[PDB]
Amino acid sequence: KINWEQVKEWDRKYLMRTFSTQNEYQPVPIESTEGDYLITPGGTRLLDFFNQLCCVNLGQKNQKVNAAIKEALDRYGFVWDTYATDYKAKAAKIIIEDILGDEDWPGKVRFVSTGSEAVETALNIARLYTNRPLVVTREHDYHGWTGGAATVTRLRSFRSGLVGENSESFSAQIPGSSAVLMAPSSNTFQGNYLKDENGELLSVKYTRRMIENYGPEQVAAVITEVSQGVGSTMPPYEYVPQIRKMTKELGVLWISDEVLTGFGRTGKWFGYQHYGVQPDIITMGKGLSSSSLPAGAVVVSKEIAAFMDKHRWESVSTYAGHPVAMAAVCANLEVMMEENLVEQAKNSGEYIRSKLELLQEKHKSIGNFDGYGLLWIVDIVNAKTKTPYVKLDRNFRHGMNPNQIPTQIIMEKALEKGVLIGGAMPNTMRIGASLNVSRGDIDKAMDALDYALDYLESGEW
Amino acid sequence: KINWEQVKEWDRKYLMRTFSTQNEYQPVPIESTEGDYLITPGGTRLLDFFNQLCCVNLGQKNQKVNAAIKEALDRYGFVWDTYATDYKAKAAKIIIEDILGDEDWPGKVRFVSTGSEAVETALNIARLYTNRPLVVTREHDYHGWTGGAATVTRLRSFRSGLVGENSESFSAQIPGSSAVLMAPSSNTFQDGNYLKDENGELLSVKYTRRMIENYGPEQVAAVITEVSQGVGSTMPPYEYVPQIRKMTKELGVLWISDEVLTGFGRTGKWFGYQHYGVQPDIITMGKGLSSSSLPAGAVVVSKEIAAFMDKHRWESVSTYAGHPVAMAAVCANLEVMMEENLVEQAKNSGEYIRSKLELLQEKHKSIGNFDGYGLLWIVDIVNAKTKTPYVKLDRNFRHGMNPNQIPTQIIMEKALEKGVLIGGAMPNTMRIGASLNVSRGDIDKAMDALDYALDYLESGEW
Amino acid sequence: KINWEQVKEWDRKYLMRTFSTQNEYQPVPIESTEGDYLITPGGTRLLDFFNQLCCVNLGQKNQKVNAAIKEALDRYGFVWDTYATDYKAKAAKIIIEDILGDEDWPGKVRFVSTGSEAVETALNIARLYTNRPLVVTREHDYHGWTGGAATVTRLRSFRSGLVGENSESFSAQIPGSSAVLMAPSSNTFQNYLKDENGELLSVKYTRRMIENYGPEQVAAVITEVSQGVGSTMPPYEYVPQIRKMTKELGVLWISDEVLTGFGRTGKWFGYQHYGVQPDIITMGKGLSSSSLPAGAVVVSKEIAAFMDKHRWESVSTYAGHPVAMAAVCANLEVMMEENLVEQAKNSGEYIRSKLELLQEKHKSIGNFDGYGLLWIVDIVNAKTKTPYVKLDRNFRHGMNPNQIPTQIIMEKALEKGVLIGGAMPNTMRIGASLNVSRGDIDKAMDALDYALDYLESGEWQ
Amino acid sequence: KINWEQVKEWDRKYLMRTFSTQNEYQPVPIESTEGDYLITPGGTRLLDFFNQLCCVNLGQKNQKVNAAIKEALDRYGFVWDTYATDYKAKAAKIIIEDILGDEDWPGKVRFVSTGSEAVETALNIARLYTNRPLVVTREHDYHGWTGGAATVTRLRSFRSGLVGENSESFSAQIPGSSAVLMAPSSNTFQDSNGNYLKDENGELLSVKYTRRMIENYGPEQVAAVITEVSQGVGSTMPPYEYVPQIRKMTKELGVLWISDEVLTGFGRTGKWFGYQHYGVQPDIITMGKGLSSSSLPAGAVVVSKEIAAFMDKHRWESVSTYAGHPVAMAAVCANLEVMMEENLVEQAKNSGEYIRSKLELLQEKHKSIGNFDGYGLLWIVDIVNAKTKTPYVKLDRNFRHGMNPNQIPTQIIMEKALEKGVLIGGAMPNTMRIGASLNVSRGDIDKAMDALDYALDYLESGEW
Ligand SMILES: *Cc1c(COP(=O)(O)O)cnc(C)c1O
Ligand SMILES: *Cc1c(COP(=O)(O)O)cnc(C)c1O
Ligand SMILES: *Cc1c(COP(=O)(O)O)cnc(C)c1O
Ligand SMILES: *Cc1c(COP(=O)(O)O)cnc(C)c1O
Ligand SMILES: [Cl-]
Ligand SMILES: [Cl-]
Ligand SMILES: [Cl-]
Ligand SMILES: [Cl-]
Repeated sequence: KINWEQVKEWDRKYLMRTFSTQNEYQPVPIESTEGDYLITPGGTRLLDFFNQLCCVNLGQKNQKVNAAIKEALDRYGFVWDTYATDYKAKAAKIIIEDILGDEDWPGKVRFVSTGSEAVETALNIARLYTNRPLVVTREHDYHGWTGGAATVTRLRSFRSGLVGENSESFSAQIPGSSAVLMAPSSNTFQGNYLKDENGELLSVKYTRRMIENYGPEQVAAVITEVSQGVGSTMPPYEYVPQIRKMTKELGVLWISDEVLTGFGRTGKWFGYQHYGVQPDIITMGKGLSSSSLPAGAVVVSKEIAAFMDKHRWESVSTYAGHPVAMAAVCANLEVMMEENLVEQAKNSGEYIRSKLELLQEKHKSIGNFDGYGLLWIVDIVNAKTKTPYVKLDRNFRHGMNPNQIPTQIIMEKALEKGVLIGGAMPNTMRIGASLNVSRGDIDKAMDALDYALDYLESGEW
Repeated sequence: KINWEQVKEWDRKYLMRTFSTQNEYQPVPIESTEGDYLITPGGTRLLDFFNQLCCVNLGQKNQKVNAAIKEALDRYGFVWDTYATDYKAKAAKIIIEDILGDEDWPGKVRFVSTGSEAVETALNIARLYTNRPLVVTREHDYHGWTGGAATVTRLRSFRSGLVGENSESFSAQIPGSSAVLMAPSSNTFQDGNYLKDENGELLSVKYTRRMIENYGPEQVAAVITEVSQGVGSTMPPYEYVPQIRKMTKELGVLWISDEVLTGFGRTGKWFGYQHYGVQPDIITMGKGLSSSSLPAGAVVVSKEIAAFMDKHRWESVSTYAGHPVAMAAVCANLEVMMEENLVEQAKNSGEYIRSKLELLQEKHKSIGNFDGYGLLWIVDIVNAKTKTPYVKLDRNFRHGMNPNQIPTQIIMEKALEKGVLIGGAMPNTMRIGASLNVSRGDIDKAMDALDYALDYLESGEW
Repeated sequence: KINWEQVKEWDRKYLMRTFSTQNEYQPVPIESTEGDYLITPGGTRLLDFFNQLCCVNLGQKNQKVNAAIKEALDRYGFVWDTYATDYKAKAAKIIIEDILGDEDWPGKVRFVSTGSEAVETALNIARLYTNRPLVVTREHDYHGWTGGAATVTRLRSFRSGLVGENSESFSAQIPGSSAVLMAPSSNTFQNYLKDENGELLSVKYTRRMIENYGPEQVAAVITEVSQGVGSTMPPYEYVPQIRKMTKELGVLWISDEVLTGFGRTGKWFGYQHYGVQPDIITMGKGLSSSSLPAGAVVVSKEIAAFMDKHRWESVSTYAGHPVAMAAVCANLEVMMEENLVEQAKNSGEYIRSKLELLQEKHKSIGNFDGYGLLWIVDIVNAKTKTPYVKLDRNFRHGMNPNQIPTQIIMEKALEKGVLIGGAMPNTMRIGASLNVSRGDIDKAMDALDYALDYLESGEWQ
Repeated sequence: KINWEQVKEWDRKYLMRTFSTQNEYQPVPIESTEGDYLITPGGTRLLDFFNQLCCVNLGQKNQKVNAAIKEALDRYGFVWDTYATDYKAKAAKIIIEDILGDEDWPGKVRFVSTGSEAVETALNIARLYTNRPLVVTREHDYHGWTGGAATVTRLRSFRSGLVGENSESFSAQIPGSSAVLMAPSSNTFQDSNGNYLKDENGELLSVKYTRRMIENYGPEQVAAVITEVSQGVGSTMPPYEYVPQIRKMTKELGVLWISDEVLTGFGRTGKWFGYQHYGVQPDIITMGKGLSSSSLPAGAVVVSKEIAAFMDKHRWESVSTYAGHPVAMAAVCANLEVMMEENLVEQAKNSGEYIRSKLELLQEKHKSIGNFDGYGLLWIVDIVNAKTKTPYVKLDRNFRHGMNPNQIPTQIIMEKALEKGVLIGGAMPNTMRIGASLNVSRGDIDKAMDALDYALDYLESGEW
C-alpha cells in the first residue's frame, strides 16, 4: 500500500534537484516498469523511447534476470574484490570467452559499479601502462561525471555546473575545472567530410598533429565514443579505422568507451565491431547489466593485462565485484546470448531506418538522421530556413527556456500520445529502446514522433 | 551445481589483480555468508573481524533486507534520477526525518552508487556553493579512489599506483598524479600528549588555520575530514573535531564529514561526528548506508546549501544514481537498524571490546596503544622489546614490502589458524570491526584468536 | 689585453651549455660588434643574417644609443618601479604618443626586463581583467621560456627539456610540464580551406574550442602575427579573422610583438599589416634593439582603466630600470628620426626580388614569404618536393645536425663569412638590422645561393 | 633641462600602477642617486635604508662599475648565449673560482636577466636532474613573480593579484593559480615564551613536519626544497638550527636543496652567501640583486658539479634572448671585483655588529620593539603595541594591501622617518626590513637609527 502523494512531498522536500530548479520542478512518479513501458501510480502506460538513458538493453524488469538476482540472495551477502565468487568469475569469463571469443586481443576484466568508475579505471590503467600523463578526448564527448571521467567530457551542458531558470545570468562551472587534450570530433571540417590527398579525414590528421606537437612519448591514450551518446552524433565510416591506425603508428593506446554503445545497442556486441578494428581497452556500463543492478567494467588487452599482472595494484573500490550485481550481469548476458538480441537489434534498426526515411519524406524539419540497432540520432532544422533553431547547438547549456528547444517541444507533444521520446541536445533526437522492442512499439513511437513533428512544423509554440 | 575448481581457474585467468601479483595470487572463494561469517565452498566457517571493509553493518545476508529487495524486483526495473519512486523518497525521508530528526542543519540528500561517488558529489557541491577552488584534506586521509576523491586521499599506498613483488624497483604512481591542500592529521605534534597553544588550540588545528590564512580563506571551499581515519587507522584527540568545526566557522569555510566508513552505527552513534557535539555542512555516505546489500552512496547537504542548489538547474547526471532497487535495500537496511536498535548494540559491544583489549594489552607488550568505539577499533602494534613500530615508514608505507615483514599480515595469518579473519590495512596498526549486532561469543572468539596471534608475534618465530 | 684562450677555457669549464653537449661544444668568441657584423678575437668579420635572434633592429652598437647610455650613467644608479624617472616616463610617452599616436586603443605601458617577463605580465593582466582562467595559444607558437610564457609555447624543441647527442635515447621534458588551450596554427588545413561563411578552418576550429569550453572561461587568445621561432607566415585573412572572432566572443587578443615589433616587418608592429588593433601587446628585442635588457606590455584604455582602480600586488626588482629605459628612449628616437621602419619596408621589397630569383634557380626552395627584415624560406628535397626532415616543426634537437637542411646551409654559408640559417630543420629564418645595406643583402643572398647549390648536390648525404 | 612636471604627467598617464590605485597615486621622482642617497629633482637628499629592494649592495652609481660599463660599450653591442665573450666567461670564473673557491661543490653558472628568471631556471634544472615533479617551498617564502617562481611564493600580498583602496571589498588573485607543496615556515611552532619547539633529539617541529610531508607524498616525487636562508620580503630570521636541519633532511631523503640567494647573496648578510653562516652547502643557488648591485639587470644560477655533469651530457633546449648579455656581464664583473678588492663582505659583517648595538639601545628606549635580528646589512625588527606586547595587525604576514596604510605600523614609521629625510620601513605590516649598501658609513647608520627613534616616539604616542 503506497501513499504516492506523500512520496511526491518527500521527493520535493528531501531530494537534490538536477536539471530543474526547485521552483519549476514537478515530480514524475513511476510505480513499476515492464518491457519498454513505465507505469505511473495512476496506471498510465508510457512507452519509453529513451530506454531511460539507453541503458535498459534487455528490457525492463526481465523475469529471468530478477529470478537470478533472487537466487544470488539465498547465498549473499557481500564480499569485496579480494574474495572470489562464482558470479564474478563467470561474468568475466562470459565477456572474454563467449562474447569476445572471436577476437584474440582481450585479456582481463575489472568490475566496478558505474560507467564513470569504469572510465576512471581505464584512464588509470592507460597512464600506468604507458607511463605517460596525457589523454586525448574529442569535442562533445561524454565519458562520465566523476573527477577523472569529467576531464575527458567536453560538453559544457553536462559537466555538473549550474545554470539559471530561463536565464543567462546565474551560470557557473565548478571552480578548479588537467592532463587532457581536446581533439576535434569526427564531425568537424565539412557538405561532406574533408580528407587530405591520402584519404585521411582532417579531424584525424589534426588529431595526429596534436599528438606529434606534444610528443607521442607524452600521450597515453585517445579515448573515444564510436558514436557520441549524449553529444548525439554518428561518425563518417572511415573515422574509427583511421583513429585506430593513427594511434597504432604513434604507439598510443585507444580506449573505446562502450558504456553506451556496448552490449547490442548498435546491432553488434560492441560499437567498434562495425569498423574492422579492435581497441586496447573497453569501458562498460548500462547494457552490461541492462541497469538491473549497478555494474561497470573495463576490458584490457592481453599486453596490458600481462603488465598489470606483474605488479601489486594499490586500488580498492568497496563495491567492485559485488556478487549480487555479478549474478545480475551473468543472467543479463546469458539472456542476451540465448535470445540472440544482437541480431534482433540489427534487424529492428533496419526497420527503424525505413520508418525514419518515411518521416523525413514527410517532415522537412528532419535535416538528417543516422544510427544503427537501437541507437539513432535525428537532426532537427527549421523547415523554412533549413538551419537549427538553437544556434549554440551541442555547445548550449540548460539555462535556455525549454519552450524554445525543439527536442523539448517534440517530447511534450509525443507525451500526449503516451510516448517518451526526445533527446539531450537541443537540435538532435537521441532515440533508443530495448533490443527486443516490438515492431508495434516502434510503430507507436514513430507515429507519436510524426504527430510531434506536425506540431513543431506548425509554429504555435 | 557449482564447479569451484573452474571458478578459481576463471578468477585467476580473467580478472585483474589488486594488491597481489598474478604470480603470488591464490583465489579465496567464498560460497555464501551469514551474520558475521563467510562460508567457503568446503563449508569452512570464517569469523570476519574485518566486516569485509567495515561495511556490512547490519550483518551478512539479513533476511528482512533480502526479502525487501525481492519485493522491489516485483515492481522494478530501472528508472533514472529524473523519475520519482517510493523507495528513493522514503530513503531520503528516513535519513533526514528519522535518523537525523533531532538535528536541524540537514536539508537534502543526493543518492549515488559508491562512497567515492558520494565524495565526488560533495566536493562539487562545496566548490559550487562557495564559488571557491581549494579543498583541504589531511595527511593519511582516505576518501575514495576516483579522480576527485583521490586528490583528497593522502595515503601513498592506496592511490591506485603500482608496486613490485617484494621489491622497491617497480614503484609508480599514476602519471599526472591540484586544487587540494594537505593539512596535518589530528595525530601530529605531541610530547605523548597533544601540544596546544596558550588558548585551547591543538597545534594540528592551529597550523591548519594558518594554512588556510596563507592561501586566503576566500580561496578555500571546504575542509574534508574523517572523524576517525579508516584505512589510515587512527583516532583523534577529543578536541580535534570540535576545534576543526570552530576553525572552519570562523574562517567561513565548509566542513565535510566523510562518514562513508564511520556512518550508520559503526562508532556506536548514528554518525561519527555525533561523539563531539558538532554538526557538519555536508556528510558523505556509503558502506553502512545499505550495509553493502546493494551498491549505494549518498551526500547530505545542510539547509543553506540545499536552498542554494535548489535555485539552479544542476547539470549533473549519474546513470544509476537513485536506482530504485538499491533504494529499496537502503530503506530496509535503515529500518532494521532502527528497529533492532543496532546503534545501542554497537555502543555496548564497543564498551565490551574495550575491556577485552585492556586485558590483551596487559598480556601483550606488542600492543602499544588501542582506541576506538562501537565496532571500529585501532590497535597499534610495536616490537615488544624496542617499543617502536616494526615497519619504520608506518602509514607512509607502500605494498612493495614483503608481507612476512608486516606485523598486521603476520597477525592475520596466525589468527586464520583459529578460523578468524582479523588484521589491518596499515603495517603497524590493526583495524578491527564486525557487524553492529556481533554476539559476545564471537567477540571472545575473535579476541582469543588475536591473543594467540600476538603470542606468535612476540615469540619472534617469524 | 684579453687572453682569449683563457676566455675559452673558462667558457668551457664554468658555463652551462644550451643546445650543444659539453662533448661536442666548441666556443665561438665574439670580441666586438658593429652594424650587421660580429668581430672575432682574430679580427674576422662575420655578416650576421640572424641579427642574433632578430633582435638588434637598430644595428649593432649604435653610437647614439651607447652615448645615451653613457649619459644616463652620470645620474644612475638604480631605482625600482615605485620611483619615477625621466627615462621611464619618456619611454612610455614615446610608445603611446609617438609610435602609436595614430591609434586610439593604447592606454598604458608596463616595463619589465625581457620578452618572457612581458608575456607573463600580459597573461596576468588578461586573466585579471576578464576574471577568466583559460588562455588560447597555437601549435608552434613561441612566447618565451619562463613558467607562464612556457605554458603557451607549443614547440617541443624549445620547452627547456633535454635531448641526447645524435641519439633518440636521452630525451625528457621538464616533469610537470595548464589553464591553456592549443588551437591549430594559421598554417593548418590546406592553399587554405574556408568555412565559406568565409572562415578559415583554423579560425573555425579555434572558435569551436572557445565555444566548447565556454567563452566565459576564456580570457584571451595569444598569437604571433608571424610565428618567429616556429617560422611561418599566415594566410592574409587569418589575423583579421582572429580579431573579429575574439571580439564576437568577448575574448581578448594579445599580439605577442616581442619579435615582430619595432620595424621588424616594415611597419611599427606586425599587426599593422592587417587593419586590426589588439587588446594587449607584448614587447622585447627591438624595444631596445638588445642594447640593454628591456621588455614591455601595452594594454588598451579599457584594460588600463580597470587596472587603475586597484592596488596591483606585483613587484619585479629591475622593472623600469632607469638605464635600460635610457637605452629604450635612444633606440626609439633613432628609429623614428632615421625612418628605419620605411627603410625596412624597402629592404624587404628588395629581399623579395632576390628570393624570387633564388627560387627560380633552386628547386630546393619550396616556398618563401615575409616582409621587412623577417623572412622564412621553406626548404625541400628538389627531387621529391617534400621536406627532408619528416617531423618538421615538431622535431627535437636529438637528431644529427648533418641531417638537417638549415644546419647544412648554415655551415656552408659560413664559408662565405655569412651567418644564415634557421631554428626549424626545414625552414630558414632570415633577419638583419632595419638599416642593413643593399651590399650586405647581396652578400648574404650570394652565400645562400652557394649553400643551396651544395644542398642540391646531395654530397652531404 | 628636464621638465619634471611633464615627466610626472607622463608617469601618471602612461605607466601601469603597482601597489597604488591611480586615484591615490602621487609620483615620487628621483633625478639621480649616489652611494646611500637618492636625489629628488629639487635636490632633496634621501638616505635610503631600504637600499631600494636590498639590491644595491655596492652602493648607488659606483664610479668603477659605471666606467667598466662604458668600456664594454666601446665593443658591444649584443650577442646571445651561443657566442662566448670575455665578460661572461670572466663573471662565471669569478663566482666559481674566486668567490666560492674555498668550496668543492660548485660546478657551473647560467646567467639570465632577473632573480625570477634565475629561480625559473633552478626549478627547471632540479626537476630535470631528479626527474621528479614536486618542489617544496615554505609559508611566507618569496621567490619571484613569473609563473614558476610564483608557484613557490607563499605570500598572498605579493602574488600579482588585485586589492581595493583602503577596503576589503574588491580583491582577486589571478584566475587559474600545482606541482608545489608548502611546508611550514622556520618560524612556526613556538611555545609561550617564543622558543621554537623541538623533539627530544633537538629536531625543530617545522623540520620534522616537513620531512613527514615529503614522506607522505613519497620522496621519489619530490625534486627539491627551495628556501630563503632568511625570508626577505616575508621578513623573518630562522632558528639557528633550521638551515643545517633542512640540509640534513634533504640529503637523507635524496631531495635537492636550492638556496634562493637572490636577496641574501653577495655580502648582504656579512658573508658571501646567507647559507655560509650555517656550515652547509646547497645543490643549487639562485642569484640576482647584489649579483650586479642593480647596476644592470642580471640573474644567475649556480649548480653543483654533479648537476652540471648531468646537464653537460644533454642538449638543453632552452633560450632566453638576453641571457649572458655582455654589457650586463661587464657590470657583474666590475661589481664583483670591487666587492672582492674592497673587502665588502667584512665591511658588511662589522657594520651589522654596529647595527646590532644601535638596535639594542633603541629596544631599551622603545617597548614597541618586540624583537630584532639579522646580520650584515639585513635586519628585521618586529613591532608590537608597547602596551599589549601583541602586533597591531593581526593577520601579520598573511595580510594583503587592501588595508589602510594609516593602520600599518611599518607605514606610520616610514612616513615619520621621512620627515628626517630617511627612507626606512618594511614590506610586512608589523616588521621592518632594513638594509643599506655594504659600505654604508657609520654616520649614515646613526642618521637612519635617529630617524627610527623619532618615528617610534610617534608610534608609541598612539596619535595616528
Ligand atoms: C552514461 C555514460 C558514462 C558514465 O556512466 P555512468 O554509469 O552514468 O557513471 C560513460 N561513458 C559514456 C559513453 C556514457 O554514455
Ligand atoms: C571506503 C571509503 C570511501 C570510498 O568508498 P567506496 O565505496 O569504496 O568508493 C570514501 N571515504 C571513506 C572514509 C572510506 O572508508
Ligand atoms: C624571443 C621571444 C619571446 C621571449 O623573449 P625573451 O626576451 O627571450 O625572454 C617571447 N615571444 C616571442 C614571439 C619571441 O620571439
Ligand atoms: C626579489 C627576489 C626574487 C625575484 O627577483 P626579481 O629580480 O625581482 O625577479 C627572488 N627571490 C628572492 C629571495 C627575492 O628577494
Ligand atoms: Cl566521433
Ligand atoms: Cl583525524
Ligand atoms: Cl599564425
Ligand atoms: Cl626560513
